[PDB]
Amino acid sequence: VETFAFQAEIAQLMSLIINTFYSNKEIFLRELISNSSDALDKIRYETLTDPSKLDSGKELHINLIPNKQDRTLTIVDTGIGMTKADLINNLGTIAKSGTKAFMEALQAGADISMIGQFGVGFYSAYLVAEKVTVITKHNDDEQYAWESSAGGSFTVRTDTGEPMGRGTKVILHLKEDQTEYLEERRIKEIVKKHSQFIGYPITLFVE
Ligand SMILES: Nc1nc(N)nc(-c2cc3ccccc3cc2Br)n1
Repeated sequence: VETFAFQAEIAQLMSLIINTFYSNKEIFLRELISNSSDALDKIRYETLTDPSKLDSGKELHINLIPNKQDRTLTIVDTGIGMTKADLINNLGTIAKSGTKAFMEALQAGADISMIGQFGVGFYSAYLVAEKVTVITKHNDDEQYAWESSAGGSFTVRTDTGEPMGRGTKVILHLKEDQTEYLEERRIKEIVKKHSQFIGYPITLFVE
């Protein structure tokens, strides 16, 4: 289990989002779903010039899995996934930029709901989660587990759990006053509102 320090800016944006009273929190789901859509595009694009890239899964889709027992909402995709390098880098590199850019955009006006415009929407998850765990498997690399609680650092390890062939799995450990996002009707209501244009199937796994 490796531990890394978030690039300063990133850590800030995180604790900002994590400790800021916002009202349009529901937009976090749109941000995560967006990423998965993009992750799906990539994996697909690579297939157009190489079918083998799909020997790890020919199905391109997104899955929403609420779990009242663990108080966790999980967004799962079968996209490109991330290599340990990309996992560590992507959530410790690009952000130093986007993250700062977006924070500057906040003081300059813009509201939290625009975060996605700065290629760092992912972090909006901390609006409704106290801890976020990321599981990913890239065609080349192995299955890793990224995790952080906006403490300034994050940890990466090899995921022992359930194998997934290919794709990314974002596990949101919801905050106490945010369990409303484990309600089928609510999730469904949100997806219809901000993600009615995703080109990939989105399945909701009720309990
Ligand atoms: N679903 C998904 N697929 C891929 N490839 N990457 C992401 C992803 C991108 C990010 C880009 C910038 C900052 C954080 C990110 C966190 C994740 Br978890 N999410």
